[PDB]
Amino acid sequence: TYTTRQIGAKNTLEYKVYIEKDGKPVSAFHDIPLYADKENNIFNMVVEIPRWTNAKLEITKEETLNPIIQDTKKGKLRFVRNCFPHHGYIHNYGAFPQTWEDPVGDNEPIDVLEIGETIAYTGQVKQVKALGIMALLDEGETDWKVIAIDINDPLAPKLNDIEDVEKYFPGLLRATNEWFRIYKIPDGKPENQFAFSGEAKNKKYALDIIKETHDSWKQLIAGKSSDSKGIDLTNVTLPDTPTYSKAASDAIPPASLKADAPIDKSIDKWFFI
Amino acid sequence: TYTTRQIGAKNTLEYKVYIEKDGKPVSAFHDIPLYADKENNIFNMVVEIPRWTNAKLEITKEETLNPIIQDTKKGKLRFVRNCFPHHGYIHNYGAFPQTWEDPNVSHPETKAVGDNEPIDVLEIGETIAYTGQVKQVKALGIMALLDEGETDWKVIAIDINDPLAPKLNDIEDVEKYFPGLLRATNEWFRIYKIPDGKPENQFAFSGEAKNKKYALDIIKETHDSWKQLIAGKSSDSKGIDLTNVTLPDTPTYSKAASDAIPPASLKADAPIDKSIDKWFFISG
Ligand SMILES: [Mg+2]
Ligand SMILES: [Mg+2]
Ligand SMILES: [Mg+2]
Ligand SMILES: [Mg+2]
Ligand SMILES: [Mg+2]
Repeated sequence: TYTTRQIGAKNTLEYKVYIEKDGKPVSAFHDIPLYADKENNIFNMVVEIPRWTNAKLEITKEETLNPIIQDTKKGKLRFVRNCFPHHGYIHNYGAFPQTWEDPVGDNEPIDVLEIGETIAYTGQVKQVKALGIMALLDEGETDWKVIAIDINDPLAPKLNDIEDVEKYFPGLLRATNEWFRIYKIPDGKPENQFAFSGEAKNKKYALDIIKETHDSWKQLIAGKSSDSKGIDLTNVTLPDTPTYSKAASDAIPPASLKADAPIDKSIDKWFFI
Repeated sequence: TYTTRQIGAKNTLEYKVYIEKDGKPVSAFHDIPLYADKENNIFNMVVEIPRWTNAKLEITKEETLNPIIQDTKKGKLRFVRNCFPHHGYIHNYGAFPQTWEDPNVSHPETKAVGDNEPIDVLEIGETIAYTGQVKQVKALGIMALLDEGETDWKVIAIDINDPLAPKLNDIEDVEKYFPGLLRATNEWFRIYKIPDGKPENQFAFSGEAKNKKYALDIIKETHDSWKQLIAGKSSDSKGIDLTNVTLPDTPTYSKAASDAIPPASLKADAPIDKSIDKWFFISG
């Protein structure tokens, strides 16, 4: 059973979320199997950012057991701004564990947009099916975005491939295109671009990419990658890896006893861009 | 100074929010002056629903001193559903006090009776408001919604404390600084009850946002209807509670109605059913 352990108050620099298995912290990058069911291509997704929130929470590749923490820019907490007509992130946003875009690769686990009705929680491990994939170019890096749905979603049986997203969620792909193009403009960064004229490639294509990034991660965790520089490969479930260390689980502090900190009112603002 | 008195937990049937002056409840419908500054057309807006929320909170017409309570549908808490690409309400949503959309006459602009409540207000500024807030706003224009076949004007307004307020003087300025907002507003009020099984709404003037002058004229009309209502001279006041603590010349004035309100009993927000998360895709 997977749960979460929160350190600190939400919306502060001290905030961290670890994934626990049966009460013990494990690596959110390395210890959560990519497949919940390999034969049927059901994946475990680690959720970082709930739909309609702003705080840019991510699995941290540099910290032991890779807890989810809020991204920072020169000491300041990073929040994506509201870009009309969107409110924060427009997907449940996260990543597939045991994947790594070998750097061209963006040096992170492959990103996942989960499109189901229910709002997810930070550190949630949910099971999803892949429907398709888009290739965003962000600052000279290939930044793949897998489109997926929670297998528990009421609509999941009716969704198998990318064309079904058009049928059941008309306009979401357009919005996704737009969002990823403009979402850094309020930060003073340029508009992003997509490969393939912004087309979402189908499930078969998505599976090939996901598989590649899993194989890269297998080389990484085995200690055989060219440059694992700045990535903590500590794990507690893979006994034959060079960086296995069960003691890392017990070194994690206990759950914090703290309410969400307030978010600066500036983050409310709607930008028309 | 206006403050709030909350009874119970948000998102429950017991939840109530009274507006207080000097730590004592007053009627949110009748006792808050329409104008903060009559000469400069600065209005007091009562906020019911914060931007990007769902709970359909409103001034309760039939309850003494008209606290804000969550509306219900056949006994169950009513939440407006998320209609793609929108999340809940896309404005800070509320009303002008001391107004009434008269339900007893056909309004000439829409050829429809009024919806029997205060004139509604869409406040478009950057900061998310809170329920029971009284803020000061300037009117910028107005749209003629027919909501389930009833006259249901929506005033477009901005908080005078918004950084952009000095630059927003008339409806054309909304399109300049908030491009797409008025079109989205038209869409939102057309479609928002489709997930409830209701028909699409419509607008008079093919959804045109009329200007500030037009808005002021309609706000006056609804204020005048309210003056008749509160004097006890409406042909049909619809069981509205007219109790007030500030209008001595009215037959329902009662300073001591305030004392009878229970003390605050604020509890943490109750959880909302996960179904309210759902994003409805209406067309395409
Ligand atoms: Mg990522
Ligand atoms: Mg990426
Ligand atoms: Mg109203
Ligand atoms: Mg209405
Ligand atoms: Mg109304």
